[PDB]
Amino acid sequence: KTFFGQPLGLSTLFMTEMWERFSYYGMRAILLYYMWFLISTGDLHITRATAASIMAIYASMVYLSGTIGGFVADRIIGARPAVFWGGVLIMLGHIVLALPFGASALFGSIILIIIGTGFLKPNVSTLVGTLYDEHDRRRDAGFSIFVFGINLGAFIAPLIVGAAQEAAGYHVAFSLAAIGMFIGLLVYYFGGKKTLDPHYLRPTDPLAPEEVKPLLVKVSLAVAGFIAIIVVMNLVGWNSLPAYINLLTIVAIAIPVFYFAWMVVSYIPLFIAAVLFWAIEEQGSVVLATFAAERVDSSWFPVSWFQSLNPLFIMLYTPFFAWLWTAWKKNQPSSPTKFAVGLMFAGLSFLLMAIPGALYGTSGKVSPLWLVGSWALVILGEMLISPVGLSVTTKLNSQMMSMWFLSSSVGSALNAQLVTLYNAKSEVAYFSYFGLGSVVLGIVLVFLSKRIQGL
Ligand SMILES: CCCCCCC/C=C/CCCCCC(=O)OC[C@@H](O)CO
Ligand SMILES: CCCCCCC/C=C\CCCCCC(=O)OC[C@@H](O)CO
Ligand SMILES: CCCCCCC/C=C\CCCCCC(=O)OC[C@@H](O)CO
Ligand SMILES: CCCCCCC/C=C\CCCCCC(=O)OC[C@@H](O)CO
Ligand SMILES: CCCCCCC/C=C\CCCCCC(=O)OC[C@H](O)CO
Ligand SMILES: CCCCCCC/C=C\CCCCCC(=O)OC[C@H](O)CO
Ligand SMILES: CCCCCCC/C=C\CCCCCC(=O)OC[C@H](O)CO
Ligand SMILES: CCCCCCC/C=C\CCCCCC(=O)OC[C@H](O)CO
Ligand SMILES: CCCCCCC/C=C\CCCCCC(=O)OC[C@H](O)CO
Ligand SMILES: CCCCCCC/C=C\CCCCCC(=O)OC[C@H](O)CO
Ligand SMILES: CCCCCCC/C=C\CCCCCC(=O)OC[C@H](O)CO
Ligand SMILES: CCCCCCC/C=C\CCCCCC(=O)OC[C@H](O)CO
Ligand SMILES: CCCCCCC/C=C\CCCCCC(=O)OC[C@H](O)CO
Ligand SMILES: CCCCCCC/C=C\CCCCCC(=O)OC[C@H](O)CO
Ligand SMILES: CCCCCCC/C=C\CCCCCC(=O)OC[C@H](O)CO
Ligand SMILES: CCCCCCC/C=C\CCCCCC(=O)OC[C@H](O)CO
Ligand SMILES: CCCCCCC/C=C\CCCCCC(=O)OC[C@H](O)CO
Ligand SMILES: CCCCCCC/C=C\CCCCCC(=O)OC[C@H](O)CO
Ligand code: NA
Repeated sequence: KTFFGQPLGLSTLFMTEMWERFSYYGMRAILLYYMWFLISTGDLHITRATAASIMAIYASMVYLSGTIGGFVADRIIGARPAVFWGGVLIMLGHIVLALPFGASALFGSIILIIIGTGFLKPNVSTLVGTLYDEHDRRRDAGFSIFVFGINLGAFIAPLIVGAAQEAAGYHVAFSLAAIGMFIGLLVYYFGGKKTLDPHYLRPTDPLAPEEVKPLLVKVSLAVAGFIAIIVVMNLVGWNSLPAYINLLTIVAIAIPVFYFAWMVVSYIPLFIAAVLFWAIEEQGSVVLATFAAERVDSSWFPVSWFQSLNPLFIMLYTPFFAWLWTAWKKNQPSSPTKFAVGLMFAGLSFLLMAIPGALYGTSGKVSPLWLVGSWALVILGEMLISPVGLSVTTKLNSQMMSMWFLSSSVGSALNAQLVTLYNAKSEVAYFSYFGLGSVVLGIVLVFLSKRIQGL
């Protein structure tokens, strides 16, 4: 007996992640509109631009947090408690928004979810690995199934949580996100005790006695430096929310920049390609979400439901490309070539979105099929770059590996700056330029492709 050919324990981790992703993308699909609401009532004193900026830097920090949680599990608390307590923090984050507060609860929610996801996300993925002996051929299949559970959660949550929001309001919808994580904890806790190795209740590489102090010194100096920067910021009068967002942008970009400088050259165009690609892919929940609400005739259905298109297309495309990369025996494109083309599709997905405004004006409303087409194109690009991203990075070590996972944090950090440029007046130029820019850089990478596959 198996779960799709895999060890039964995969079913537990599959459902754990399904419900965690349910809670996350449920929250994400209505959080921008929530902020709009809070602005409209005078409760939240920011612009819509800044609110878009918040969505982006929020994602950036969630990704950054994720590149840290593995270390914390492996060296300090253990992967199994990391997933558990991570999930508890996430749940608390959604409960905070379900409570009868307004703008004042936003920051606490965000911090809880940033920390919680940093604990849970890398570490569930680690427990999936543990189901398999070192040389088990099923490993890639198992991970492919696990990812399907991720995508399934991402897909149903906007539908269910978005509907809930429109029927019963924001607080009830947010409480549904909390309940989703709770279900995931239930299944995780009781299902985990049945199938997971007891070894992973503890760190597998605990800090040695002489490793504790230098770690403490490092963290302490980092916190002190960060705090000192904020202090100087407030002294020189740079203390608005955009300023704080800018500080976080700089931190998220500085981190790979320093890693590069420390250290490879061949990787820079690949990494820049990844960054730009994730930028465009992460704007679906921000700029495309805005377009959905403002420019699409969606009067008969919740506009949050558009956020389901991204994981729908991932799910549709995935078995096809799985087959494709095996069927394509002779002259399959190299990984650098995949990045190039992947970025070109991202670019096409924005170029497409420039058409309706150019043709019809930006004052009216256009068909939902423009967005459907846009997501169709960007996910095509995702199928090209995502499955080879870690591989091409690895084959070109622990720090640079993380830079691949960092690419999406950097992409979102960049978004925190760019999405503030988006509005009805700039819509066509915005989609045109960043669309065109991505295509062109994709063409640059094609030129560089031969040199790179060589190295
Ligand atoms: C096999 C790989 C290709 C699959 C992805 C390609 C899909 C690209 C679609 C772009 C065109 C869709 C936009 C057309 C559109 O907006 O229609 C509006 C019109 O139908 C209603 O007024
Ligand atoms: C309305 C508050 C009363 C609820 C009692 C407190 C429990 C509430 C939330 C716990 C969150 C994690 C639940 C996951 C779980 O299965 O807990 C396992 C627990 O039995 C470990 O011994
Ligand atoms: C050495 C590797 C560092 C990686 C940094 C990641 C980003 C790399 C290049 C920046 C991409 C384009 C930046 C956005 C841009 O062009 O701004 C256009 C301007 O209109 C915005 O005000
Ligand atoms: C397997 C696919 C490989 C072929 C990909 C070739 C790239 C295809 C089309 C590039 C279209 C670029 C046109 C952009 C454009 O018209 O911009 C106009 C806009 O900037 C006006 O301000
Ligand atoms: C503040 C509300 C949340 C309170 C949560 C209930 C706390 C009760 C018991 C703590 C459970 C600790 C479990 C740690 C853990 O690793 O669980 C993993 C499971 O053994 C499966 O791997
Ligand atoms: C290693 C990751 C740890 C970094 C955590 C820092 C991230 C903290 C906040 C993310 C940026 C959110 C700023 C917007 C925000 O908090 O909204 C607050 C309300 O708008 C108050 O007006
Ligand atoms: C070292 C891991 C421990 C993680 C602890 C994270 C703590 C983050 C936030 C704590 C406060 C969150 C709730 C704040 C809140 O409920 O807002 C209501 C008040 O009106 C706030 O102004
Ligand atoms: C251990 C609890 C984990 C389960 C998640 C907790 C969610 C429990 C109950 C949800 C209650 C949410 C109240 C919604 C609410 O406040 O409605 C007020 C609205 O403003 C009125 O339309
Ligand atoms: C925002 C504050 C971040 C929280 C600090 C993170 C941890 C900071 C320093 C590392 C201390 C970790 C505890 C060390 C520990 O318990 O391990 C014991 C050793 O295994 C015994 O040899
Ligand atoms: C945000 C400010 C910087 C944060 C500093 C985090 C400090 C938190 C805990 C430090 C604990 C000091 C290490 C001693 C320790 O915990 O090891 C005990 C071992 O378990 C005994 O073998
Ligand atoms: C390098 C690790 C240092 C720890 C990073 C955690 C940083 C926590 C918050 C960063 C600043 C975000 C503040 C957002 C905010 O609410 O500002 C609003 C102001 O209070 C009013 O304008
Ligand atoms: C030796 C390092 C010292 C500097 C650390 C790097 C971070 C420096 C500045 C953070 C960026 C602050 C941007 C402020 C800003 O955007 O203008 C102010 C607001 O727009 C309006 O209040
Ligand atoms: C299991 C397959 C289910 C696939 C459908 C999932 C629905 C997800 C998002 C719905 C987004 C709304 C699309 C609107 C639409 O396509 O309508 C086309 C008509 O031309 C509208 O005028
Ligand atoms: C078995 C895998 C291969 C199957 C290919 C699946 C492609 C299915 C639908 C793609 C639809 C393409 C949209 C056509 C299109 O964009 O035309 C635009 C028209 O000008 C709109 O008036
Ligand atoms: C294999 C990946 C490539 C798939 C590309 C197929 C799509 C080809 C052309 C789509 C061009 C988009 C413009 C469609 C358009 O404007 O139609 C006009 C509509 O009637 C406007 O209401
Ligand atoms: C293979 C599928 C291709 C789908 C995307 C191809 C679209 C190609 C070019 C679209 C760029 C449209 C730009 C329109 C534009 O910028 O004109 C500005 C007008 O003056 C309106 O402000
Ligand atoms: C198993 C292989 C995966 C095949 C999935 C096919 C999805 C590919 C492209 C979907 C593009 C949807 C846009 C629909 C569209 O533009 O049609 C135009 C309207 O019919 C005009 O009235
Ligand atoms: C040596 C590589 C490091 C270069 C960093 C890569 C990203 C470069 C710039 C980020 C884009 C900054 C544009 C800011 C912008 O357009 O407006 C910002 C908003 O209007 C206010 O926050
Ligand atoms: Na609607």
